[PDB]
Amino acid sequence: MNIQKIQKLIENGTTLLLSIEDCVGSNYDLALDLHKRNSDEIPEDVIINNNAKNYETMRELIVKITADGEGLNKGMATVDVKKLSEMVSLFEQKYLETELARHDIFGELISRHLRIKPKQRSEVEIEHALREYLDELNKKSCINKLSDDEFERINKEYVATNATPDNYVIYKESKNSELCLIIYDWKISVDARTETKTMEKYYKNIWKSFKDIKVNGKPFLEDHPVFVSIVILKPIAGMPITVTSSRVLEKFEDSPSALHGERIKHARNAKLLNISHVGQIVGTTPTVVRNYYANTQKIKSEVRGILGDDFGSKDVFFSHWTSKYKERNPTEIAYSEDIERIIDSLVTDEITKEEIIHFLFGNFCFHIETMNDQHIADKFKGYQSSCINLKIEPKVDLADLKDHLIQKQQIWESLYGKHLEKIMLRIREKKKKEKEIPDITTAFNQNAAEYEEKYPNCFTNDLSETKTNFSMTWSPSFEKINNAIINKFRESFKSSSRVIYNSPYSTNKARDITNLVRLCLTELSCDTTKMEKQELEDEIDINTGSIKVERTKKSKEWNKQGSCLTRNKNEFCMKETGRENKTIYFKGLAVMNIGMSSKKRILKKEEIKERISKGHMKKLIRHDNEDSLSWCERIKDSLFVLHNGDIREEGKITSVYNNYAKNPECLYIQDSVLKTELETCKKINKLCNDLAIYHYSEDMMQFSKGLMVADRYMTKESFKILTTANTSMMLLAFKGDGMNTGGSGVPYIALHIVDEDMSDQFNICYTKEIYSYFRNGSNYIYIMRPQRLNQVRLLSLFKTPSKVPVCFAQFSKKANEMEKWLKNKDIEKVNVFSMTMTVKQILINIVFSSVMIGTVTKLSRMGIFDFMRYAGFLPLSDYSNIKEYIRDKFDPDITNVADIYFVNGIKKLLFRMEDLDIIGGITDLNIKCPITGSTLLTLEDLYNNVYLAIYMMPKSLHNHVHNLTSLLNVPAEWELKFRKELGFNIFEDIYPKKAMFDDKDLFSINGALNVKALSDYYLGNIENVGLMRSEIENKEDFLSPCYKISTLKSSKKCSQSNIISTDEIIECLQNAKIQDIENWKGNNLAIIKGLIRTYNEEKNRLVEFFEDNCVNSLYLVEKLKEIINSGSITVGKSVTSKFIRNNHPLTVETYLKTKLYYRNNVTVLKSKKVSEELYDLVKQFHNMMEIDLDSVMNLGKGTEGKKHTFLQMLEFVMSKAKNVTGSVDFLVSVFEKMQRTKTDREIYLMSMKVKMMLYFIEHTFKHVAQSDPSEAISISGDNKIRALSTLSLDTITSYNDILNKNSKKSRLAFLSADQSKWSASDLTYKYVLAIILNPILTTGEASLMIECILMYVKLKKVCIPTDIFLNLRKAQGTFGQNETAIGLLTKGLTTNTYPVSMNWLQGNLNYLSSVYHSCAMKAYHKTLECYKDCDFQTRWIVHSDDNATSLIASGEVDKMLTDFSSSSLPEMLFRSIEAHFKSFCITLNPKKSYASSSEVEFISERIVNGAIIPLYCRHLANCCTESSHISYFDDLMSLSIHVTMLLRKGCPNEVIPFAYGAVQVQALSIYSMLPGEVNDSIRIFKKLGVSLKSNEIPTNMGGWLTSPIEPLSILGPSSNDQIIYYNVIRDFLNKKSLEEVKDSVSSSSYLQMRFRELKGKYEKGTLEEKDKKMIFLINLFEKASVSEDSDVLTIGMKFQTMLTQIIKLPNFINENALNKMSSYKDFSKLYPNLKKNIASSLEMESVHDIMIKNPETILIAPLNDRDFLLSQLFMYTSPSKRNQLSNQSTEKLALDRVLRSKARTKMTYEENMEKKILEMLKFDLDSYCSFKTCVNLVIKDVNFSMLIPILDSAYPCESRKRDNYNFRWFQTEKWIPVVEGSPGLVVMHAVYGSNYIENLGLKNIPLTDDSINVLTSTFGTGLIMEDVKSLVKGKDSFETEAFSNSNECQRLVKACNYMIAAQNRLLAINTCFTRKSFPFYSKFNLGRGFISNTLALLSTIYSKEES
RNA sequence: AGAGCAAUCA
RNA sequence: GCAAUCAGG
RNA sequence: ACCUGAUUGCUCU
Repeated sequence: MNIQKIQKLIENGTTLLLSIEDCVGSNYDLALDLHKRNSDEIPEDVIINNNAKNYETMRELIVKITADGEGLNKGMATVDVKKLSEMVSLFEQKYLETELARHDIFGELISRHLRIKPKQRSEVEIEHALREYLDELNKKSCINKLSDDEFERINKEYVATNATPDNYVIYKESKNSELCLIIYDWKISVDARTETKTMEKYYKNIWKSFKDIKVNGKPFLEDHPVFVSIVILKPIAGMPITVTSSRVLEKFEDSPSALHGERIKHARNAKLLNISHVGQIVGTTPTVVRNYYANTQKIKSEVRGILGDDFGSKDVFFSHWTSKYKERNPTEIAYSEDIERIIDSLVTDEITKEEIIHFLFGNFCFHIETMNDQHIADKFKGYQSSCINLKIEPKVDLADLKDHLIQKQQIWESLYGKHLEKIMLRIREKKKKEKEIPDITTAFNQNAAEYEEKYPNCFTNDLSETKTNFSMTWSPSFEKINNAIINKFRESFKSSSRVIYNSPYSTNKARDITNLVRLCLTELSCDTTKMEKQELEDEIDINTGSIKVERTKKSKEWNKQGSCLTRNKNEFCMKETGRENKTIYFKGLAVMNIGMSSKKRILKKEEIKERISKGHMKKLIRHDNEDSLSWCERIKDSLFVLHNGDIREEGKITSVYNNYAKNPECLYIQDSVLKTELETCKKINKLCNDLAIYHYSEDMMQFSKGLMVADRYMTKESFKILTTANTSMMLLAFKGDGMNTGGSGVPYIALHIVDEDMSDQFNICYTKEIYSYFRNGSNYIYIMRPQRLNQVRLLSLFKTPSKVPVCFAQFSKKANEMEKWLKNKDIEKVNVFSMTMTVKQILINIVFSSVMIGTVTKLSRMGIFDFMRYAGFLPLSDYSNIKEYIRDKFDPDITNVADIYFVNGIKKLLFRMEDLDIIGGITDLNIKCPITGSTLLTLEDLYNNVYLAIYMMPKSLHNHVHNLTSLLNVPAEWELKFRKELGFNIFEDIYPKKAMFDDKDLFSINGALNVKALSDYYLGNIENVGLMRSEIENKEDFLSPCYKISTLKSSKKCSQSNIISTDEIIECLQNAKIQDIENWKGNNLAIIKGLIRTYNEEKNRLVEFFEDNCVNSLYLVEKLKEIINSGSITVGKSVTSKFIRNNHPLTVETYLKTKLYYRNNVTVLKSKKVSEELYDLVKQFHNMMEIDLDSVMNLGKGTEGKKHTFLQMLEFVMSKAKNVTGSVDFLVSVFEKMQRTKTDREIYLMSMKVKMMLYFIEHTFKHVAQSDPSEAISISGDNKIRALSTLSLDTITSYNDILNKNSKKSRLAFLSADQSKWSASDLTYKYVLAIILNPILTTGEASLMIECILMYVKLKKVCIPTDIFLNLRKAQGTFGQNETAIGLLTKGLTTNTYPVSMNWLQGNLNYLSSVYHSCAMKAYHKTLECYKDCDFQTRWIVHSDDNATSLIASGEVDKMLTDFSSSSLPEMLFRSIEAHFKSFCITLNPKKSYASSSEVEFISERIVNGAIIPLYCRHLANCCTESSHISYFDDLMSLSIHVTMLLRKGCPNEVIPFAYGAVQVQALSIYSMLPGEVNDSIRIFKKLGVSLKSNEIPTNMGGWLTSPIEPLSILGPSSNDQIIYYNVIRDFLNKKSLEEVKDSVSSSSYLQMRFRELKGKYEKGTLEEKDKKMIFLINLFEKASVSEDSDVLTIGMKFQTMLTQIIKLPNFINENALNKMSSYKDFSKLYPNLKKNIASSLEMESVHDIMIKNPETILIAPLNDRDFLLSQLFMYTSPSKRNQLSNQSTEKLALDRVLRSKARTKMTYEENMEKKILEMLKFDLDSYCSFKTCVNLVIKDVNFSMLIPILDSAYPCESRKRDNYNFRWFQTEKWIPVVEGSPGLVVMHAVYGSNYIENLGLKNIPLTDDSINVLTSTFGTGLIMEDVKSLVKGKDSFETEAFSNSNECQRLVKACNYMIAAQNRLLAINTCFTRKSFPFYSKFNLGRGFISNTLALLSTIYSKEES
């Protein structure tokens, strides 16, 4: 309903009553006129009487509404609005009855004068028309007479359609003529769009009904005529009437029936009507009928004006509009005139300007059959005014437009031959320009020569000049058995100077380092005799997260033991040592380069410029260095000898990996079916144990963890001594750089006690990094180089125990000879001394690969492994990159050796492939790249190894300044290339259309081809335009409030522009008081320092700044002089990005504003939050410029309160953006994406206005993508990718096998394509050209769409970030005085922003670009099918930047390859796609795109002949590298999702226990320390004596991943909790299986009996240990709600789990980001500074009173604006609500968490866990409701209760189940019993991507909701008084939550929801009126406790079948 | 010495 | 790595 | 002003 409509019907009552009285008079005059000539009864009499009674009905209705609405306009509250709405409804259905009656009156009037008069009928339908025509054909004798046998199968094959005609007639010309029928319709309208719509609807459903129906092998319509005749009279002037009649025969667009002239000409020569106007009609008075018809339209204007169009002929779907810019049109009413130059660019000689305009602005008549009404009127008015604005005479009517455009598509169709000869010409031109490289070695040499030209003298033969070999990390094996290692090293270093300084391969720094270590070991370090113990570190809880060891001087006592001053039992400083010792120590620090002498820094910075600039300091090696190859082979052999020297047998990593792989049969339920493969996994585990893979990576973790924690509050004159769990490893971790800045890091010295047995091999191993070594006793002491790691690199070293052992497992499975030797030999006989040379060499290479992949830390490995990502394109047909990719995109950045092994392995594979289900390796005999590994079993193994070594790498290893400068060099170069190519100037604006976008090469489209292709694509894709618009505005939340959209609500970054105003700078300088130099703090001091620094740098800029922004500039200049001459200020020199780091942001903003004034305005973007900025925009819309507490609460009560729409917010954005503000809205910030690559990609922060506009841009094409079957960006998760590529390859292979039966010739090809620069090289004005062709839109939001893209492209400029901008300005000021493309787009780096023009911002346009890529391939299809010689069929799969295009050819194949200048069909496919895309401004990359005959690579996971190469290695890498870092249970949950996906995508026999181990090590090592140390959970449970055994501890309680692999494959990552809960229910309720358990539970008063038995056992004291498990886990389930941190109101949360997170550590929340957040500013403003960090008690009391008064803002997602913006204010109330904001992300949070785990978080982690478990061991009363809902949740799971019996009773093998054994057991017994117990399939082998079958979130989401309601009620009542157990009769909500928390509130409301099923419709009024607490916190959740669902598991496609 | 190759962190 | 003070050059 | 030594504080403005 609409109150605006209810008011608009009131004031029109006078004219409505006059029109109704005139209607009554005209109807009575018509009745008298008919009755005086026909005294008998007529068919018009009944409808005339119905018209009369409905007319007096609406007369009484409008009288009553006019009487009632007198008080509504004065605002009286006693107006019956619902009664007025009901009367409006009665008015409207009475008017609908009169409209139908008037149509029937027209039909009965015209039906007398027909040449074929139809019989009078009331209800008519095409169905009965067709049945009666068929039986009349069967009965009557005619030429086209049907037979009796032919009668039945027409109706059998017939498909019914739903439409409502007006009449139908069957007519005979003569006795021996043909029987035919004519469909009659009677519609009345002024413009012929009704005629066109009705006639095309009738044509289309008759054609769809009779398309497949054939008579005697002929079409049905050829012999049997069906006629459609539609008659319209125009109700203006002299009442002209016309008939449009046509015969349906074929498709309408290919029929002669398309033209209106042929309709009226076919109406002629048969004389259907004898009538030109109704005054000719016999028996009717002309003036009476004309007055009555105009009289009806003079209420048809009014009723349709007020009530809109609620006609509903076929439910119409009520296409709404977008009103404010609705009246405007894309040309001459937008901000700039651009469509005219678009048209002038589009016009050619063959196709003219007026034709281009007509087609472009009127291609809606082609989709005219299924639009709603008045959309036609809006779009045609827009077309008419667009033609008027473009100075072309518009076509007057839709009929003439249709005849025009039919002739125009006839001339349009002869363009694809021109495009075909164009692409043939371009193919033959590109054939003669490419250069054939002779050999792969010469391609490598050419790439090396080009790299040497780019970087001079980089390659060197001096192998000693390279970087470090075995990373910055060494863990040698050791032989002896915390401080003991340290005194061992002290007794080692007390010996004399027999040290031997080492040459790098074949030295004052070495002497200096050896002296420093011998000083720090002899005269500095002492032992652990002191008993003060370690100091525990707390937080500060002001900025919660900053852990402090406190400045209270009890921590900084520094101690003593003689002369050492140790803290924390390992750190010691120097303060009272000798002066010679201090000089030696400082020379050690100078060689270490910790602490820069500024003299040396300035001297080096001047010297490098003087040395280099008169003629990049990279030192390189070549790819063909056989000396390096021999050195690396020695490196390998020495590493294998070194790794076997460990004798340790117990450890920490050894414990978890031995638990998960020593006996992995406990991960199954059928252990006895596979024996040798479990033995193979045990053999791999034993090889890792004996080779100390687990032990070595344990020292890797201890290394990294102690090295991170080794940066603390110490100064430069101290050092920590670090020890791992090794018996002889030690680091000297000195004073660092960061821990919070991401700088260089912590320098250290490594020392080792490798003995004489491994001394020489160790010297071959670490020769590049050994500085000195000397002999002590029977041992050798080795000292390594000074070494640094960044914090991300230390995290990379911390992920080593998840990285290295799974590398060994997967690589040793994929090594053929190693795997078959492991099957040959036995587990008790596998040893290091028992291989042959080949298998031993395989083991050396595989340990090298495991170590060298788990310890990547340099970008060279990124480079070679990206090269190997695109080095697998060789073995399939036309690759075109076996030489070209190596020549162009291979990066030779080999900065050391140990990557020359990878280069040699790939070069050996390259040379073997050059020497010449798909199995590669038995006949190719190729070589694996990382693990050499000959006799390759399957190409799947090679891609799994290579892609795992790619994806298992860390993310952000890039240096920030270099990465950002390269990532800003990319778009500046790619825009300057266009600007210098098409000849525009830097200073001048875009000049958008220069008409050089007409089929040229670099930046151009074809134009006319594009518009024809887009019209064809919309014709072939957009069906049911009205329904598509309806689901667009429904599903994409367009009419929903803007915060309801996840893309606009989710906490991302937007980077709005935010600078301080120059006026504020002026008065901040003016009110400065020089007498208050010591009183300035914060903002004024910041502005003063910025002005001082800018005066120190550039005086004239401030001179002109104050001249142009102030009148008395001399006062400001002399004030600047007085404030520099004061001497109380702290000036600064050039301190680069640290000047950004250690200062207020206000200083650098005023410094940049006063530095960058060149007659312009400069702005700096600050990265704000998306939700906070949307809150700001809601404030700006609703006119709260400043927040008022009463103004928000005074308006917005309930769902009837004030709201907004996304469209209204969008037009408010354009209203605020069209003003002249310098256009700071379209400013994009470039940031570094963490792309796991050497060549980095980038992420973008576009402003919130741009995000809203671009969300509209993108998501109005989301449903266009959804209706496209050949497109894969509208994907249902990641499953639709593989599924729809599977449909492509399966359908194409079936098509080829069909075409190979009885044909002359047929051929097949495929292309996997990656476009070169999908964003930078693409034209964007094709989007402007293509939005106008949308039939979904109308002019009024389409003009908004064009103006969006136009402003977004013309006024777009990217902005340099401030730190790298000032680095570039530093380079300008002191080194360069010249610059690259950034310094040419910018006027010599005097602006912080540079313009990019049509590089559309990558990743933000994902649906539009993919939709238009699919349109381009449809253009390719209709271009290539214009080949008259041959016939081609294609099926394409499209992603943003990615493509998979297939092709099938038949005909004169060899001749067509001769015309296409290709050796084969894949070659012609590659070249034709390249030329065709190059005509679409789509640059196909010739390197990373290969055309095959059997392989498809769409985005990944190549499928061959319909068999997907599984590629589980991406999940295997995601299981070890990426974790969430939020909690331990959260990390285990997130990694178990990837474990389940890994199992579902297929994994071999030996790698999944290692994957279980890897996710366990990642979660435990990060959060809750893995056993053998403190903060363990198994140790804490054993200490507290809980009855649970070690392998069923719940994961939220700190337990391990204990789920079996079958439920972890079928159920999901909650299967561990469900399995342990099912086990304890089966244990307590003493039964045997799940069916018996649920049968015992299904009878009531049984759980009551067991709970009373448990109560009696607890009373007596006879608590047996089975029941102790029961009390503990139901207390865990029942008190998992509150726990710690339940203040989060997370609805729609992840992890599909049962329990909660229990304990979550507080994230670091600085005050700087809080005070930067504007919503926190508004919070601190509306509630003052007493709540910013006794009156604060009353402040929070008021905030909780208005919590409890409106808890809808905090319970569920916001409804109105009184539920959202004040929710954003309330989001900072109390701690653990502020702990959900962090700009920390993944990389720097793990160091915070490992620092938090062993700290006081005041208690600590183990104290909190101990007190929590001690509280859960109690029997808090009335837990029966919790026990009942827990047992109900376990029992009700249908998928679990179907999986468990068929897993317990699964037959093992045979009978077409498990006839194979090669890794198909986790195919068959994982899914085939489950996927035949759940809806059936015919599959045996496949790959699996499942649904959301286990949607177990129906309990944990109300667990979170009941937690937040319980805890906000707890804050409220604990604030309102202390000692709350039962209240003192407060208000009703307080009494109800008292009832709630007197018992277990969560479990009582779960029981309450278990009986009741009320479920009110959530109107925010009635739900509050029924009852407050229990239904408002149960049924507001949009659901209740209900059942789960099971599906068919979605088996995508069949893998290769073995039987 | 180390991280990187935009002349940058120490 | 920074911040300021106190000295020396 | 610019560099070394002695003090305490920041260890994510």
